[PDB]
Amino acid sequence: MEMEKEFEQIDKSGSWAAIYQDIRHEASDFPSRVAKLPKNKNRNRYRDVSPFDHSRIKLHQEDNDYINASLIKMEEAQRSYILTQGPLPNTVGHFWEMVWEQKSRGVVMLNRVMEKGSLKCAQYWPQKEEKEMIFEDTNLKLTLISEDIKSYYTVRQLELENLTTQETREILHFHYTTWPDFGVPESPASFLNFLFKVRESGSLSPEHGPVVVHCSAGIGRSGTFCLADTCLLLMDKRKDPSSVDIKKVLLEMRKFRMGLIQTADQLRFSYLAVIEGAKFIMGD
Ligand SMILES: OC1CN(C(c2ccccc2)c2ccccc2)C1
Repeated sequence: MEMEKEFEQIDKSGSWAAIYQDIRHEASDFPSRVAKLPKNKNRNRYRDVSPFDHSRIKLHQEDNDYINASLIKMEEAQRSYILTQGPLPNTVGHFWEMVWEQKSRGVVMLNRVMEKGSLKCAQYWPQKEEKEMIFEDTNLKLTLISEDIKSYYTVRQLELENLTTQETREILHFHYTTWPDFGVPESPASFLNFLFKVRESGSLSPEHGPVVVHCSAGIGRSGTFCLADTCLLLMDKRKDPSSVDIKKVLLEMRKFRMGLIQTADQLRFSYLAVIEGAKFIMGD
């Protein structure tokens, strides 16, 4: 069923809450035993948001391999994403270790450091060229190379250096800065523009490791980003795009991380983003 028609039918009936609860009820439940070990309590931002054991990212160290991060592998779309929480003061070194070990090219950030008067994630990247950051626990150095500030997003060039081998890589930081403190954006235009900028960079492409995507918990805004990307890509892949079922794509992604899309308003916004994905694509 063509999604703009499914969309108008749900809107006219005001049944967003009922669709959303059906998804919550059918979503996968897998064990998260490593996340709940007492040694890992200070590595988790939220007690109710954990990575599944089967899909968790492992740090390449013998001490403690744990980070709150999941590999989302979309087989038909041929895309992979790592979804993670906003780093904590004690996990900033783990975060950059993961970026290094997984060979990621891009980091996508969908939150501000402070929202609603509280801290949503650590200041994990340098704000001035001449004041670099050293992570002594993981032996990495991070330098700001350049910054491009636009109305709805900022793009940064960073240099990550493995101090053990003296190898360096360029990491692109894509920071969406205008998601509102409450609710979802009124138009998906600036979000879609942002997604197209990440794609243009090469960050989502198979010649690199998976993109790292985060918000505060790494399930809501982060879920919307990967759901919209996978949906529009599948429209160019299939002989009939009308066959792309956003609810079925979301349940597939929820096999790899719990809780993706946190509200009925985010579900509606993700439908809207994929639907309004038409404009600045096929037709006009
Ligand atoms: O290269 C441009 C992307 N356009 C496709 C497209 C359509 C919807 C969403 C993503 C992409 C397309 C056009 C006409 C027939 C079937 C698909 C053509």
